[PDB]
Amino acid sequence: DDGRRPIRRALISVYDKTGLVDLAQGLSAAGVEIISTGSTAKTIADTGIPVTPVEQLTGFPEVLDGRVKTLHPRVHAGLLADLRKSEHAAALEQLGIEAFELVVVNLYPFSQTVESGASVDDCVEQIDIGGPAMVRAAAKNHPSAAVVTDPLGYHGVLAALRAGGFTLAERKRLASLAFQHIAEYDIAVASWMQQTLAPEHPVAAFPQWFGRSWRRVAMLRYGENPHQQAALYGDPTAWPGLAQAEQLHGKDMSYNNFTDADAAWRAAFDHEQTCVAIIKHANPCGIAISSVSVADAHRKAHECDPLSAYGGVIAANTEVSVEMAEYVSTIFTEVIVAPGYAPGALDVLARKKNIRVLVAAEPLAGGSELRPISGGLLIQQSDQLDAHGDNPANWTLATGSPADPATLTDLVFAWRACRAVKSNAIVIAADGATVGVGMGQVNRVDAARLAVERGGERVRGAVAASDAFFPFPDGLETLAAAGVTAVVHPGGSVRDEEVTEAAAKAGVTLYLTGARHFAH
Amino acid sequence: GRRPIRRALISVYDKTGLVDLAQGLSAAGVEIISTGSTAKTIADTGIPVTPVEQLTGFPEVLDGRVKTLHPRVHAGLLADLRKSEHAAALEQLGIEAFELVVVNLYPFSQTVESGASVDDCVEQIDIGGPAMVRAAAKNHPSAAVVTDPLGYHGVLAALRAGGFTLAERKRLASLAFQHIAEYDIAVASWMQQTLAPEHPVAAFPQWFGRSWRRVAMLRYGENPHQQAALYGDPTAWPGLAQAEQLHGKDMSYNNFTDADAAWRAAFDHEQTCVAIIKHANPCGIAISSVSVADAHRKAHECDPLSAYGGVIAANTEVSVEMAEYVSTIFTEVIVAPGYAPGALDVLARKKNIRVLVAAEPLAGGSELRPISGGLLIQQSDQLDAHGDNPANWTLATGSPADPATLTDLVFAWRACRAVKSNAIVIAADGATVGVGMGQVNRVDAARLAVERGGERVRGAVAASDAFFPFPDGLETLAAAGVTAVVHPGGSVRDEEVTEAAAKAGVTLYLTGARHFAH
Ligand SMILES: O=CNc1c(C(=O)O)ncn1[C@@H]1O[C@H](COP(=O)(O)O)[C@@H](O)[C@H]1O
Ligand SMILES: [K+]
Ligand SMILES: [K+]
Repeated sequence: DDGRRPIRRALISVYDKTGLVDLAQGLSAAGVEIISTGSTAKTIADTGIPVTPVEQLTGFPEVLDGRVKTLHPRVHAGLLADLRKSEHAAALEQLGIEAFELVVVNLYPFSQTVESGASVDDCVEQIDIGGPAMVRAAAKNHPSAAVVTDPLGYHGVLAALRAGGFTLAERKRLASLAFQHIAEYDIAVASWMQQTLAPEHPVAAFPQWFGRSWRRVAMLRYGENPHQQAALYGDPTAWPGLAQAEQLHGKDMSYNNFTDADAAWRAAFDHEQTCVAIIKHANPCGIAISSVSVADAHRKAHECDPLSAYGGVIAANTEVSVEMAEYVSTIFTEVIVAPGYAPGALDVLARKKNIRVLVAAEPLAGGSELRPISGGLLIQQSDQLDAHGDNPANWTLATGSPADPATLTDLVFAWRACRAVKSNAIVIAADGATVGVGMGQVNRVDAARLAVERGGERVRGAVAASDAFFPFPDGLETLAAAGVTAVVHPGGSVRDEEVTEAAAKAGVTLYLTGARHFAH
Repeated sequence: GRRPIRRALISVYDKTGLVDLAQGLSAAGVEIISTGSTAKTIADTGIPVTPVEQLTGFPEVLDGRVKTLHPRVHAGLLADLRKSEHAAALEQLGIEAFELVVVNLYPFSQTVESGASVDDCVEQIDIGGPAMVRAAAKNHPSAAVVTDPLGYHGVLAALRAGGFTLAERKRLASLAFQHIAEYDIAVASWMQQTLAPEHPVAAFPQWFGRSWRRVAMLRYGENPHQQAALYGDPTAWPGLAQAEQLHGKDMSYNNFTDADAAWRAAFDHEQTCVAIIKHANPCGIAISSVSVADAHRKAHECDPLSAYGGVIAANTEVSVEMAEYVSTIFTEVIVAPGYAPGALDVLARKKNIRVLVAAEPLAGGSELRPISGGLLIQQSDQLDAHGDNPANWTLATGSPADPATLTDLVFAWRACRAVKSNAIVIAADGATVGVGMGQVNRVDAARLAVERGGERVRGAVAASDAFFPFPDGLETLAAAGVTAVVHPGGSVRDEEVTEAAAKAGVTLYLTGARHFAH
């Protein structure tokens, strides 16, 4: 047996009356008795459909401006009696109470009331008490009761009605969806109460309690490596990002595709000029800006390390042109992400069957960054390159002639690009493009040597940025000996003088920012 | 906005401090309305109790499922006494208000953790309890709701002061909704996983929810211009977020990520292991069949310059001998499952070193990786793939590895997980000697490992966390004198890489398992 229980009596109390009339018409036609609260009963009764008011059942009126209407045992006994138990079924009979097979409830629009910029009191008034009590009761008692919390499931109710009720398995599923809905509502209420109702004094950057939930977008083929299973989740209350990106072409997105596309997208939007960033398994192949075109930024970004760009992930901070798309079609690329594509650009990209072509919403300023650790979570403000020392007008010229406008643009480019590179990081750049990148080293002099080696013949006359201060002169000397003309670093070492003297001996322009951009 | 307490509604799972709370309330002339074991615990002391059935006048049915879901309870909780109409509605109905509500639930995460059956878990779902807490929290301008015995001292103080202030009632309301949120996340999670899983069952559920409690505000995040905080998951198995600090200054944000990385790297080996990290990067990792002090010396010797200001993790108790050597090296953090008698005193000679005690990690587990607008969740790389067992390795070329070479290969293979990709680990005698880390190009990682390894590379073994895309990466190792190399294989150019190892007389193993990490 499927555990089907024919629907005879339904309890309906909905804030949102979308699809209610069609649902009620279907239920009344099947001979289902509808029990409803005030305005739900009005909406149904105005159609000519008979309604049993909740007060008729309880003998107690709706009081305190709709605060205590259904918090009565003559409602909850019909919801909570476990009809698998002879004792519970007899108790309903002793009380003259009948069971509810269907419970249709949707909550006060608390999160919408909050988003509309409503007052503290109107938000508090939109906290539903009876609604969640009815949903939780019916969900707990799923072996007997079917609970529907979304008008999206109303046609499924009418189908179950035609089939002689919901199955036990269908009632288990409804109960799980219902408690998901309740946890989401509670998360919104508890978060708002902490932030607005009772904030700390003095106000702290991060609250004492933090809660979030996500909905699965897709199961992935695997995680970072084939032996690990993985899934993608979307935060429905968040501003759209990579998790909500629209896929226009290509095969399924892998786990590594999402982390690379996320890293590439953030690196491209770290620059105000037209920017293309190329990432391969979390590491930058090349990054470039352009005052000509997006195609020019892509060519220059690709030219940094063309070998590593094959199989890479491309992000553009502006619309991808047909010209860029033509060149991208000749290079093995796993993913391309952009805020848009020019007419005809997608067709050129769609020539290669596998490339994942994504459209993502431009990121927002600020925002928190979640970093799990064993047993907990670290939360910090996203490094948005907006520190006092990130503004070049606040930089200190420690030695050398001031940077000309083209040198300063390259220095600022290399400085901002250094954030995306894992520490210890050295970015050598020229004409708005990275030419040599020293990445992820425990030792800064190893990062400097890597940037010089990978930069090759393009290092002489270029500029360099260091994401943290040079602890010793050797890292800077490595750059100066290779022909780097201008270097920007945070400074802040007791040995800064020794590093500045080494730049002075080489005739290198040296800027001290007073801001650092460690990234792991 | 102080409101004198006259009537209290009490129903609690955790009976800690209940008798003292009730004695204080009865002495002030507060009427106590209670039910169940809470009512008996209070009544057995001689304190008078108004049972909920006397208030409601409704018979006990359905094993108590609806006893508090009554307007004689909820009208008293929900009447907005700021409204003259609600105060008069209460008088025309004959129902008195509640100024205090003391309710705490059986943590459902503990109901599921206690190993209760599906039927018992379903039976444990509290309806009335959360309804009472929610009602009083919503009606905080009139009602004070206490959901933790830790706030009972504050209740008695408020009682002496003529009630709680409006501001404290707002704070209690916020704390009450957090305790409801946490309860409902645990029921909803247990329902995705156990009550109503997908058919066929998926490795990760359709909905995922979690909450955390702030442990501390940090001085800053990764860099000074970023504000940050540390959170602990109270329903999780203890980790770095719950580590006990025995000595030193405040833990920084970077101290926690480094200590977390070090702890995981040390527990990636079954033998006594010490891992040293700096900037999420490994300075040195070593195993030992002698002592923890021997593993630390060998780990330190990999890159002693970078170990200065580093973070140390040991997968076993730190001895006095290890502590003596650690006291001569500038160290930011030391994390261990314990410290031998006298070891802490030796470490405490240096005022700043943060000395931590952490619980040993558990097998399996999910790894959370946020992305813009969402979250990636995957199984933690626990080095338990088919290809991680050396009996499942394929000898592509060369003579089989002797027992000492195979131990070094397995050590280098497992150590490669902790190194950010593209990673090359050169090792000898259970210790890393040269590490090529975080490169976009594998040949750059091979060159780095060889350069940093120096004179210790000739005769050593090497592991590659992903396949060699070209022979050059392997040739870099072979030309430096590496005798045996282990990598996943899986490239169309594997034969060319194997031919390059053959030409060099290098033993080459193909695992069929990869360990990318970022
Ligand atoms: O907090 C109060 N919420 C309660 C209560 C109670 O406190 O007893 N009963 C029903 N609700 C909710 O009232 C809304 C439906 O009511 P109407 O029929 O009046 O539209 C729906 O949103 C129901 O959820
Ligand atoms: K960086
Ligand atoms: K790795």
